Amino acid sequence: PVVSGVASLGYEEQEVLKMAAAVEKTATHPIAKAIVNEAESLNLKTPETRGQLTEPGFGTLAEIDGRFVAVGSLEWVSDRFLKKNDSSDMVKLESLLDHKTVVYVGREGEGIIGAIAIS
Repeated sequence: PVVSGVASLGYEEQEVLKMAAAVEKTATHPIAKAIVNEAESLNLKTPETRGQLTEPGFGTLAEIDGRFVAVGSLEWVSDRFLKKNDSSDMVKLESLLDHKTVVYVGREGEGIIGAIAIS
């Protein structure tokens, strides 16, 4: 179980991974470990977090530098924040992923900002 790809919209790939690994820091599940290991393997410094919410089978949320960030399934990440992504952004993101699990990444005030493909 390893990261196979990082999809983003306006963000740098590294920024999406850094945020996702910050949220996934202490999750024990092999997928979360892989996101963390990839940020580690690439020598990425993850931002600090105090506090997190984990919803088993859905995802994990934590505040990163003053904004909440959620990592998990598409619907649960999308539902976490009032800001929703344009329909064209969803097509673009899904078109890239369509070309193995996908973990989505979202941020309050922005909606979905990226996704991590796992193999």
